[PDB]
Amino acid sequence: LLKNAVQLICYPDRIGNNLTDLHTAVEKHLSDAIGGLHILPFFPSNADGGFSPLTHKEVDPAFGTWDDIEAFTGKYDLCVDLTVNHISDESPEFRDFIANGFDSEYADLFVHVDRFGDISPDDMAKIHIRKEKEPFREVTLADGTKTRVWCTFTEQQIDLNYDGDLAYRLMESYIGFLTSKGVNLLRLDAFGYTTKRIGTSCFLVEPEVYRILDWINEVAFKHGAECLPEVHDHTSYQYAISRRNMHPYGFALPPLLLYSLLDANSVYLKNWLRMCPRNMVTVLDTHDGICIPDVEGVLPDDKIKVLIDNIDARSADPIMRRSAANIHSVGAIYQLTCTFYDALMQNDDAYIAARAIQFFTPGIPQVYYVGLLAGCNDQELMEKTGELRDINRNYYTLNEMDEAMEKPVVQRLLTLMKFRTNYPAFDGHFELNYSNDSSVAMAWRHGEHYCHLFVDLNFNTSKIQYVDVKSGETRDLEF
Amino acid sequence: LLKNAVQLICYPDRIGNNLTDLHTAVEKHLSDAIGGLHILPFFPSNADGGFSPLTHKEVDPAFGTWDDIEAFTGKYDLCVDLTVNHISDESPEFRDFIANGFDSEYADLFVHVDRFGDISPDDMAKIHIRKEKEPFREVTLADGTKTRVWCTFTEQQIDLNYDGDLAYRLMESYIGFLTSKGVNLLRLDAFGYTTKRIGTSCFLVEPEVYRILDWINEVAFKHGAECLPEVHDHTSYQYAISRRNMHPYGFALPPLLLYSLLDANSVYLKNWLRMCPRNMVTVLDTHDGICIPDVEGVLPDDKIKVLIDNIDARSADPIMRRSAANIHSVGAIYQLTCTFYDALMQNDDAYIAARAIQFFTPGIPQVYYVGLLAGCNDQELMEKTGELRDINRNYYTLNEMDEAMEKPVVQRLLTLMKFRTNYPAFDGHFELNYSNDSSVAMAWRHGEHYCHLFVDLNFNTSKIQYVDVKSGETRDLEF
Amino acid sequence: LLKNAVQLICYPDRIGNNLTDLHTAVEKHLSDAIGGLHILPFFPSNADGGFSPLTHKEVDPAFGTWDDIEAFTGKYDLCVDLTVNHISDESPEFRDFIANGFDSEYADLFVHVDRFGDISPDDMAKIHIRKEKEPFREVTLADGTKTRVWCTFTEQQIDLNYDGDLAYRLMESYIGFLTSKGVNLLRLDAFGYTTKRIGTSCFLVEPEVYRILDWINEVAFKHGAECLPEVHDHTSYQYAISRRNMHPYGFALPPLLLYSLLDANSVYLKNWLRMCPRNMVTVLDTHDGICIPDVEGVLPDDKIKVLIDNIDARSADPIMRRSAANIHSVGAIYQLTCTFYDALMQNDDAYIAARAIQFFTPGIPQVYYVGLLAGCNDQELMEKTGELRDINRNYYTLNEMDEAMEKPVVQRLLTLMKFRTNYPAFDGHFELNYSNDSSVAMAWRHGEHYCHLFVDLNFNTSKIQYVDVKSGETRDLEF
Ligand SMILES: OC[C@H]1O[C@H](O)[C@H](O)[C@@H](O)[C@@H]1O
Ligand SMILES: OC[C@H]1O[C@H](O)[C@H](O)[C@@H](O)[C@@H]1O
Ligand SMILES: OC[C@H]1O[C@H](O)[C@H](O)[C@@H](O)[C@@H]1O
Repeated sequence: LLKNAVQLICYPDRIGNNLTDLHTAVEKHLSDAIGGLHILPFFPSNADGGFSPLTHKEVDPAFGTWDDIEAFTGKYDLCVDLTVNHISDESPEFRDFIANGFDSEYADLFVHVDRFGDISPDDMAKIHIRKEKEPFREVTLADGTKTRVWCTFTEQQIDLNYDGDLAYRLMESYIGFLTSKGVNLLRLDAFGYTTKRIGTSCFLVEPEVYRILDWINEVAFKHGAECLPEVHDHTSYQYAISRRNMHPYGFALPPLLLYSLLDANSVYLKNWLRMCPRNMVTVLDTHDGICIPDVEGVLPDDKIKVLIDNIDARSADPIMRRSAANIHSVGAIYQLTCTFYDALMQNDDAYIAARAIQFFTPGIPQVYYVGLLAGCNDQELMEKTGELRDINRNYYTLNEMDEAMEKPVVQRLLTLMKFRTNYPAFDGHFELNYSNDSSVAMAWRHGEHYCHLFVDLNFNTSKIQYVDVKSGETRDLEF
Repeated sequence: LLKNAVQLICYPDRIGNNLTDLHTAVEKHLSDAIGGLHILPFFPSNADGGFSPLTHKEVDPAFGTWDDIEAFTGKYDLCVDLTVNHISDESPEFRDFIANGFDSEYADLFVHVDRFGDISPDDMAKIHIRKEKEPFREVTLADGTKTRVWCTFTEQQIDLNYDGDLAYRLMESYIGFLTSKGVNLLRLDAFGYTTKRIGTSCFLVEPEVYRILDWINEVAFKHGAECLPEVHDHTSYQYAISRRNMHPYGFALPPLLLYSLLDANSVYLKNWLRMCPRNMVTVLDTHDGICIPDVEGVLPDDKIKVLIDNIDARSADPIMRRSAANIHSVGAIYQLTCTFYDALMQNDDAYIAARAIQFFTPGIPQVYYVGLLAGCNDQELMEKTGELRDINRNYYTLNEMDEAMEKPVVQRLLTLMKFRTNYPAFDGHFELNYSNDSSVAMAWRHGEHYCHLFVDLNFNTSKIQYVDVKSGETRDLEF
Repeated sequence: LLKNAVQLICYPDRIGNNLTDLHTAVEKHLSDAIGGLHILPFFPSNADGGFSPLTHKEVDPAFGTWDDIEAFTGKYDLCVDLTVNHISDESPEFRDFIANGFDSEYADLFVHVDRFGDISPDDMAKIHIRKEKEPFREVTLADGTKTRVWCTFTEQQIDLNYDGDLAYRLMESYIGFLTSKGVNLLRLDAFGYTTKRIGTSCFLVEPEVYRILDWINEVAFKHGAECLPEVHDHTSYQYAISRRNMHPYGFALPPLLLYSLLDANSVYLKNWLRMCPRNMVTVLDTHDGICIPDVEGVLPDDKIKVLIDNIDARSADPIMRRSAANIHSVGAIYQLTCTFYDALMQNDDAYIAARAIQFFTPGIPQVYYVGLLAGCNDQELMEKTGELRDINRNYYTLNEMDEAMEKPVVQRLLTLMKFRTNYPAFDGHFELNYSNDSSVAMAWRHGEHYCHLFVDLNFNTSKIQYVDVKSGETRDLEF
């Protein structure tokens, strides 16, 4: 069972140089403000910012050791990535397949493209892939033979075969290892791609996807962990996840709030809050950029268009959906690339009000480390590395974090975070209040404990009242 | 706990002449096809087709007696209306208020408009009322005094005061009486208007509305009934109801299905099924006509406009929202007035596929008696009475129902109903299957029982495969 | 080679009672105004107004004999339908299949659906058929066996198998017989359906459709006939036909002209005229109603919507494309149902200007008999028969035709027809003239012969000047 407290999303090495510096900054600044951490992939990896792991059972020496990861458990919940879709081509299992071909004992762990026969143009066209190449990578075996394996992402990421047994055995092995290190929340990355079936989109193929998901959830349960399955697609999948006793993502909230604040409109936000899925992990910013498919239906299309044009006229290029020529179309944008503080135009009041609304939304709130420090678009890093998403992946030295922690806007955010992590009304029931169409009123009640948020979207004001239980007096949070 | 079986929606006197003839038709035709019945208001009433009851403790003698109603219980579940918002001005309670004024012991039962003081123009414009008159009725007391009471609907309907204690006692008295006659599901009419507060819309004012609803729900539970609170507004209210251990309505489905079949599009339909409110009572047609606010957000606005223009170009006038000049707007239409069979253009395959999708949707399916008999738009009835909704409130003699029962499409619908009412797979868990964007695939599993629906929206084909328990083998259902 | 003169489109029995009365009216009124005739199907038929022929080798006695048909040849070109897609289920060939099953010597003549195996939902959905049923009919053999044959249209129309040899042998027999009765122009009905291949749309499947089409063209030529292949789809198919020495239809013209006259716009008309296909047969009205797919690209979508809404707002219901819910969409309308005189609002000047533009368009112009007589929408017939297309299939007695011929608008149309049929400039080359955006100027030159049409679309004026070569002087045509 997880703590109902704010979580930090952070890299192993973007705050100081490593996991030790990370722990130093966390105890120095956040020890009363968070109850958990999502540490992004810290295993050996050769692509995609950690998500091409050679194994889930080892720490990259550049980051530290397993003792450095266990330095967090015992005081904080620990959320760690489980890359269910693929592993690195430098993993022992895949190098063995390169070395021994189909005589390898790990041969059935990978998807062999030629075992599907001819795939028709129609069936190629259905496949849900955001890259403009076929998801097939041709490799050279040790004996000079060439064979093709399924490859959704970059070529160093070779997809796992959930028609075989080896994939499930591999994942069960990772989970047992991760939970024995104190991981109690498993983020299931890109789970929607685990179902390959020609004739389908090969993405979230149901009911097959929920059987994979129930199996992982059951394995996690017997090992003391819960699951955070990650999908960027229609909101409905978030309810499917929730209804199967797993934690979905509140991916709808960031673009919904951005629109709500920017246009002084509370209509869609309140409708979403009244129906939002149970047991969410909520985010405003992530390590990825603001995802558009997650808010379809939650926000009318014309209002998503407003948000898209508003952001893209002011920040870096979005990430496009595949073969989508219409840059003003909802259906064409996958993610806007913009820090959340810059999406709100560095407006301190708007940003704190966004965080308050996040924190009064049902579910466990995650704060991304860049948003924690009110970071701006990192143009210089993006130009240094060539990775668009680095515009939202700032590095900070420990001194730079000390300095950022002194900003008025960050001190207001710390006060909120402490309140959300500690005040007991959040452990009770959510109760939305009536407001006009340009403001939001949100409350939590648990016995005598009670707190109330009012946000005016016109003027970006945030007011929290709460009951100090020893007396009956209502107090103001001062944030 | 209700039977997980098909229910019939019917008037007390539109199948034959009374409740005795209703029971005759039900035992002759439907005793293997339904497990429950929603008999529309049959009390003494002076407005709006039963929904202005003088009391809930009497049967209008024109319909029969309480024994005619208890003849249905014991074999059938019984869903009955509770008009929580208002009672008749000819009720014993309101006639005492006319006779004795504010010395009446029932003074707190009604809302006294002048006790609000002056209502600003702004605050009048907020009020959620679909009629273009102020919701205030001036009545003359016996002593010649004039005083005004709140009046949402027709003038013979006087709203109840949930700021007083009398309103809760009145409802609790009705519930006790209704449950002692075998009512085990209470449809809570127009409950959203029970919260009056100036400065608000006076409709679904939260959290007050859910306190009213939790209270009635508990009274019903300890008297052996569950609740079906009815709201025609945004889908989110259906989920709010659902998480409070009450049955919401599937009002989203009818216009969603109509669009899905007419435009051969399953995208929005499948997204809705994946996220559906829990424990809902599903409908296609009702006694009121296809309501549009209920599918907002569920379907994009341009597709709702498509549905609106398609039906309005060939059917009777819609019911508008209050001061809405744009007849081509979602925001301007309240209900389409059209029988469901005419909405699907009297296409037997399409109508049967729609019913099959309804029956495989999670929740209790209700079949409206006009839709049961595949009835068409009743132009003559609407012309005789002047009531638009009578275009969907056909009368049948007992002879005419016998005749309609023999239609091939009605016999096909009977087979569906028998299957949905009896086959045990629906008592297990729902399982959506992958399909393309012009067809739907839906399944139910409960142990060894299993049934699978495939509907192709292009050609309106319906196919159900299921496991024959007697043999074990998979069979095709002949409907 | 055909005469470059006006042709009449007519039924066998809609002018008087039969083919004898047809010849009477033609020799009485039209002997200097037309040089050819398209007589719509006059064979034994049991569906679709003649288009389900039991055989092409005999005349239905209700219409007359072959001598009544040969009474027209020798003075007029003779255009007759060849229903290449299907023959009647009461044909000797299909009745032999019912009696003898797959032992029938004609078994290979029809398409047997079960020889395709399972057809996926995707491959069913690709199929181009304008009806909301699967195009499969289950028939009972004489021995009680049930088997299914392909069926695009009504069930009495059984499609022919162009994967077999019998279909070509049958068609070659039909062409040989028709040409021996004097048919020198063969209308090839619905040829686009002759290619059935699962995985494709089963409509205009290239390159095979042109191979079927080259073959018919070659058989027709060696029997003394040319071909008029009939397809309603994108105009590009009209050019594909034209490049294969066949006559395409000018289906683009009717909706293009209507828009041009109704909105006083010549832009799209002139662009089409400058690039229009080469050997076409031009029409304004046909026996079917104004077909929309033929004008896509030729007219912008927004201007097609204008035409659709303008006509549908004041005449009978359109014929829809399959499962198309948006009644204001181009993609949803197949044909408007309105006589061409009513589509122009019975405006005599506008109508005569339309015919002059038709006649000055390159190609052989056909005049439909209802348009000949300036006929209005025949609602009484449509209500009597229940067929929508009958609003455009008026019956006239010989006397009613005598009266219609005396109407001033028809007398002007006669002068045009005589002029277009006889003046030699039409045997030369077309030359478009510069005009503003609300008028059209068209000329024909052949040596010393020259004629020029000016139409003002604002005021519906039409002027023709022509050279009397015997005298040299320019004269005005008084029509
Ligand atoms: O390749 C896997 C992808 O999905 C993961 O869940 C991460 O969120 C993303 O950063 C990564 O690119
Ligand atoms: O006036 C009350 C209204 O709400 C009721 O619940 C019924 O659905 C409707 O027929 C009635 O008119
Ligand atoms: O079924 C054949 C169809 O195409 C034919 O060519 C005719 O033009 C049309 O009237 C008929 O309905």
